[PDB]
This record gives sequence, structure tokens and C-alpha cells, in this order.
Amino acid sequence: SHMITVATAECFTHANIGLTIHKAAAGYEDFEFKYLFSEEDLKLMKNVRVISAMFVPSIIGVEKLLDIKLPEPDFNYKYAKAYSEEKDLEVAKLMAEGLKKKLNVNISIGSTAGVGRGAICILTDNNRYLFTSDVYANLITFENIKERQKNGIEKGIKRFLEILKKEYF
Amino acid sequence: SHMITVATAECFTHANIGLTIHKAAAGYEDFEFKYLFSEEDLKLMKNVRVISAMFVPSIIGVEKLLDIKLPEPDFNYKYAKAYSEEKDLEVAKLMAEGLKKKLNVNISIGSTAGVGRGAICILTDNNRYLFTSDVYANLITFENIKERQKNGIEKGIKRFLEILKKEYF
Ligand SMILES: Cc1c(O)nc(CC(=O)O)c(C)c1OP(=O)(O)OC[C@H]1O[C@@H](n2cnc3c(=O)[nH]c(N)nc32)[C@H](O)[C@@H]1O
Ligand SMILES: Cc1c(O)nc(CC(=O)S)c(C)c1OP(=O)(O)OC[C@H]1O[C@@H](n2cnc3c(=O)[nH]c(N)nc32)[C@H](O)[C@@H]1O
Repeated sequence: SHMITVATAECFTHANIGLTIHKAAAGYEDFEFKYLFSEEDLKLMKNVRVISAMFVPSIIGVEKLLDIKLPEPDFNYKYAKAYSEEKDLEVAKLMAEGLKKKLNVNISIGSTAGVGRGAICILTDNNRYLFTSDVYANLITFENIKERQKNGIEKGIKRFLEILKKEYF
Repeated sequence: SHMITVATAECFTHANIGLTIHKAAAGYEDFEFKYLFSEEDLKLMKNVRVISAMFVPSIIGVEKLLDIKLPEPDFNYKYAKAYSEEKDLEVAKLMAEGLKKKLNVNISIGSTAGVGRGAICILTDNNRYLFTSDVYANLITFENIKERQKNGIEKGIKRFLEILKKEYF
């Protein structure tokens, strides 16, 4: 017997998907994305616990923490280390999978966004859900970065809850 | 040759010390704790890079991510767990040393608060700094949690800038 455990390794989303899931689970009355959760969602959230929520903007950093090897970035300059959308998808997956092996949680989440719509991977005991944000942006030129970040957090949380209710309840 | 690298493993401060250092280093024009940074600090900040800021509210979680062993909690109700001051201070220091060993960063930060004033350790290449927050709170009764969290963030960042200046500049 245990709780439904979750951990996250996030880049463009700033650990906000895992921080939000934690505040919801911990019964906070106020938090930025609380409007995403119904009354019933918040009840179910009482059964959830965040084990870690990590902001990981370093390739070497996350490789050392999660024992994983990431692909070479498509843009490799230092006001511009960035993956294309295809490798962002691959990276969100390798991080989710590495976290799940590191921490043995029920649900792990990876997020990364370079050039394109970015990538979130939610991996559970049952299935893997991989998706982009709805917002094209460009880390190297700074176009639409803010809007992509916000949409990534909202979509990641929205999908997390659908998945949680589907598989665990 | 290298930048000044920083990593953090934060519990009560919610990874906000690391996220705030990152936003400053990244030249964000505003962000919640910007008022702690002088215009000269902000210039110095461009030579700093955050490798990871992690929120780690699980003992097993931080033990697995940092490869350390933590002391038994002083209050352990399975779902609720807290240290008092002496073990909080030990644990901040264990996390900071663990982070420095794992990631080889110049500056590592650990934070944890159970019952009492909580504990922040800032570990550099040259020195170790260990201090409590200024606010007594109690995880178990919930008294003064919010006030201690904000004070821990402000005091960590303030002491961080002082140390960065004194040692790296
Ligand atoms: C704020 C805080 C703390 O003081 N100590 C620790 C342990 C450590 O640092 O060693 C953690 C993890 C922490 O962060 P957390 O968000 O877990 O707050 C701890 C608990 O404190 C309660 N709590 C915190 N903020 C709120 C809030 O806004 N509303 C409610 N209802 N409970 C809250 C919740 O039960 C929550 O589980
Ligand atoms: C937003 C974002 C993103 O789209 N992609 C990545 C790589 C990962 O996915 S991790 C990351 C790490 C990411 O987070 P950040 O490093 O906080 O933001 C990327 C860059 O966008 C810039 N930026 C974001 N907000 C501001 C801002 O408010 N002011 C300025 N001057 N720059 C900003 C800043 O230069 C920052 O380095």
C-alpha cells in the first residue's frame, strides 16, 4: 500500500507542474493554477504525493542526476543551447524514464522546449503520454517564450489530472 | 575556465532560492525577489549559472537523488515528518555536500525546516555557511509556516549575494 507518488524534471516549465501538483496535493487554498482543478480533483489529489520537483536547465546536470545520456543539442551556443521539437520530445521522454527509474514513483513528468512547441512527457505505471505545447516559440530569438511556458504548465497539469483519474481511480 | 555554477536542494523554501538566482542570472527584468538584488549585484549575476534547483520534500527522494543518508526524523507520523533544529542543521549541510559531490558546482545550497527556525547551508569551493531562518514555526501545528518560508528565501538569497561577492569577486 502507498500513495500515488509523482516526480518531475522540468526545464521550460520551471518545476511549476510539480510545484502545482504538490500544492494541490498538500491542500493549499491559494495557488496560481488552482482554477485547473475541480472540487472533486482536489479531493482525489489528497491521495497524491510529490517526491521531487526539479528545475533542470543543464544537460550535464540532468545526465548526472538521472544517469541518462541526452542527444547533442541542435543549437549549441551559450545564449542559445536548444533542441529542435523532435529532440525535445525525445529528451522529455528520456528524462521521464530516468526519473521513474531513479525514484520508483508511480508517475514521472519530463518537460523541455527549445525551438518549436516544446515537449512534456507523463509516464505512468501503465502508459506514456507524450505531447507538445500548443504554442510555437523560439528559445534562441526569445519569441513567444512566455506564452509557451504558461501554456505548457496549463496543458501539462490538465493532462496529468485526466491521466491520474483514468488510470488510478 | 568556467562560470560560477550554483545548484540547490530545497524543502521549505520550495526551490525559490535557486529559481530566483536563475532569473537574476538570466537577466529577467522582473521577478518576485528582485528587490534583494542591487543593480551592481545584477551585473555580477551574469557570470553565474544555475545547474539545478530542486524541491525535495521526501527523505527517500533526496537520499536517492543525492546518494546521502539522513537521520531519523524527530517527529515521524509516517505521512507527516519533521526535524527539530539540530537535525535540520545537519540535513541542510548533508544536502549541500551531497549536491556539491553529485554536480561539482561552485556553490551548493540546501534548506529544510521542521519544528523551530529551520536551516539553510551555503557551501562554496572555500567555505561552509550554516544558519537558521529568523522565524520560529512548527510544521506539525502549522504555526508561522508561511512567514518562515518567505524569511528563509530572503535570508538565503541575501547571504548568498554576500558570500558570492566576498569569495568570487
Ligand atoms: C513550508 C514547508 C516547511 O515549513 N517545511 C517543510 C519540510 C522541510 O523543509 O523539512 C516543507 C516540505 C514545506 O513545504 P510544504 O508546501 O510541504 O508545507 C508543509 C505542509 O504545510 C501545510 N501547508 C503549507 N502551506 C499551506 C497552505 O497554504 N494551506 C494549507 N491548508 N496547508 C498548508 C501542508 O500540509 C503542507 O503539507
Ligand atoms: C523559458 C525557457 C525555455 O523556453 N526553454 C528552456 C530550455 C528548457 O526547456 S529547460 C528554458 C530553460 C527556459 O527557461 P529560462 O532559462 O528561464 O528562459 C530562457 C531565456 O528566456 C529569457 N527570458 C525569459 N524571461 C525573461 C524576461 O523576463 N526578461 C529577459 N530579459 N529575458 C527573459 C532569458 O534570457 C532566459 O534565459
